[PDB]
Amino acid sequence: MTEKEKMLAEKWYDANFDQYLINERARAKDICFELNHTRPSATNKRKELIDQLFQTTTDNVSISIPFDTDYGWNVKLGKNVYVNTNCYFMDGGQITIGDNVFIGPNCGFYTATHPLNFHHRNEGFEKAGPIHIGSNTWFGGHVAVLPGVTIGEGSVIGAGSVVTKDIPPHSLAVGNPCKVVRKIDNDL
Amino acid sequence: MTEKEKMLAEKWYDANFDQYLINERARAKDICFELNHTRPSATNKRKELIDQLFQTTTDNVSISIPFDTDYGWNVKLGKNVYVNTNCYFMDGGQITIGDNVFIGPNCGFYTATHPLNFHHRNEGFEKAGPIHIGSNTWFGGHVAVLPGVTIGEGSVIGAGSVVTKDIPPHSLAVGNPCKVVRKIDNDL
Amino acid sequence: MTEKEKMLAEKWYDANFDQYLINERARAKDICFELNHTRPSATNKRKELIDQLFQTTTDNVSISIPFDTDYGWNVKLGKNVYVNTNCYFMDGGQITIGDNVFIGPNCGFYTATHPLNFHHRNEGFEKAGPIHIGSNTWFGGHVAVLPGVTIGEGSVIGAGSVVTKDIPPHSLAVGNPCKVVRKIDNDL
Ligand SMILES: CC(C)(COP(=O)(O)OP(=O)(O)OC[C@H]1O[C@@H](n2cnc3c(N)ncnc32)[C@H](O)[C@@H]1OP(=O)(O)O)[C@@H](O)C(=O)NCCC(=O)NCCS
Ligand SMILES: CC(C)(COP(=O)(O)OP(=O)(O)OC[C@H]1O[C@@H](n2cnc3c(N)ncnc32)[C@H](O)[C@@H]1OP(=O)(O)O)[C@@H](O)C(=O)NCCC(=O)NCCS
Ligand SMILES: CC(C)(COP(=O)(O)OP(=O)(O)OC[C@H]1O[C@@H](n2cnc3c(N)ncnc32)[C@H](O)[C@@H]1OP(=O)(O)O)[C@@H](O)C(=O)NCCC(=O)NCCS
Repeated sequence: MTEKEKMLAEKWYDANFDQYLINERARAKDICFELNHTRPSATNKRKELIDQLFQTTTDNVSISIPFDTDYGWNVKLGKNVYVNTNCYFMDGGQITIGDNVFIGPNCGFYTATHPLNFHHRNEGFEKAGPIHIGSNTWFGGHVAVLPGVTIGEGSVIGAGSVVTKDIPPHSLAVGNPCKVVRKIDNDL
Repeated sequence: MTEKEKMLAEKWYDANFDQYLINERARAKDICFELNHTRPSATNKRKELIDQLFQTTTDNVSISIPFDTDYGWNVKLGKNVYVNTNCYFMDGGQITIGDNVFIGPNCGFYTATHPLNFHHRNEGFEKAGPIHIGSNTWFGGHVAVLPGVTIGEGSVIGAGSVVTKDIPPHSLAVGNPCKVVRKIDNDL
Repeated sequence: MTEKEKMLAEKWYDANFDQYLINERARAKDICFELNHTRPSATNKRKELIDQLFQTTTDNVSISIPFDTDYGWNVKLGKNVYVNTNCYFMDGGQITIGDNVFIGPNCGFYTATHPLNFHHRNEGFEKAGPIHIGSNTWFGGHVAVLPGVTIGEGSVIGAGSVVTKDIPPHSLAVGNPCKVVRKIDNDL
């Protein structure tokens, strides 16, 4: 397998020294830079950049600057997704975001693990753990979501949370580590 | 009431689809953008932008870039307020900052709540909870202050704190959630 | 002593009103601004700026934008140091970083303490507590490292950690406050 295929199959891959992945990260980063230096009221320019970054035709995806991602094409987005300032979608592992998602400022969605053993880590290896973000969710600011985590549909993550484990749907969860506090009444 | 008046009166308001608030947020964001792209040594330009953003004549308010706010005019500032890099004053609810305030880097002052019910939330409703920051205070970096929180005068908030409840004056408080650790001797 | 010499000797110094330190912070902040506004693929320009900022000839030090530091020359770097987006090396106290160091996004390395007494603090005084970062270390994103803290070689700091005390070598440590969870097998 290529190191890309490895990455996408949840296997250890050489994130650092693989030329194809290096170049793909460089593509995303230069688009992020342009976007981060595009005036917020330049609506069409920003939409075009966002669509180029994510390699998709977004439907009411609003990204406040600055924004960062590793690949861009490995973030799959629903409609009506509001991302406030200073978020980072580190998407070596796929980041799936549903519809009607409110993301607070300074949130990081982190799919990259490195080996704990420094000898393996220094050789460039990573393993990507996909993140799935349910539809109809809200994240407060300053949240980190760690590799492999799924947040169920209808759930609310409190500001400052570090989400180390999956959160069931219809749940209010807060803290470091993030723990479910109570169920949310999502009735019509 | 207009949605603005609702916002300012602590009532549920349509933050997302109200044109007047949309345009007011767009005003602030374009000023922030200009300020964030103004060389740090361009003293006068930065002061003029800051005064335009906050709609006031500031006295020794120093804002390190980047900075963000939603309205700008809903942040009321004392003199001698030092705001380090990457702070966000999300001021739908008023944010009152006293004199001689030191704000560390990456601090978020968050006044916005959304409904927990995703049906109400997806309709664009928010409720703003004012933040009051006492005079003679110090915030470490990476702090988040949540809606409705008052930090008393003379108090110190430790780096990484998530401040969910009011902090009494003359207090050292740290943690997630932030809790008072001890009293501070602020004697002359 | 000059206030610089005081700063570097772990004594209370006037950080705010000393002209020489003010001008040194202005040098670093204008280099950061240029760097933060240099296209990520402008490899040689970014290296020249990084070497100017740190006043050294770096060996495979890669800094993702944006980046911030107070002095630049008070950060001493090994080789193979990877710094992801939105870090702040607040280096009034020396920040020593070893070889083969992976630093996650939105990490703050904070050497500045202010007096707790608001009277002394408002007079501009600080005391700098050096940070030492071991070789062969990995920091997840959203980590704050507080003044005086040493992280031993071969150690891993989990995302969201607030590191208030020294962490021994060969350790996995996480949390707010950060606590050692287990030893890491770093064997060849
Ligand atoms: C969780 C949240 C939604 C508030 O929920 P809440 O249940 O009304 O808050 P409560 O008063 O019930 O707090 C319940 C307990 O949980 C704690 N708590 C609430 N939010 C917390 C958080 N984010 N982190 C840690 N603890 C938290 C409170 O300290 C409280 O402690 P107690 O056991 O002494 O009562 C809060 O994070 C919030 O407002 N988040 C969004 C803020 C924000 O980021 N806005 C910007 C994005 S729009
Ligand atoms: C709170 C602070 C001032 C340290 O204060 P301190 O007087 O050293 O407090 P202590 O170390 O006596 O605190 C006692 C306990 O609180 C804990 N603690 C201290 N700061 C903490 C924080 N920020 N978060 C969580 N726990 C903290 C310590 O781990 C200590 O644990 P113990 O039970 O093992 O003793 C620290 O947050 C700080 O320096 N903040 C500013 C650093 C910074 O952000 N600088 C950049 C902006 S200038
Ligand atoms: C700790 C970390 C490094 C991985 O370690 P890990 O082996 O999953 O941790 P463990 O499972 O041994 O730890 C056991 C406990 O620690 C908790 N934990 C793990 N990471 C944590 C974190 N960052 N903060 C708080 N708690 C954490 C778990 O909830 C678990 O609880 P339990 O034992 O009660 O179930 C995690 O932060 C991580 O994935 N870090 C990198 C993520 C990142 O930032 N990537 C971007 C930069 S590449």
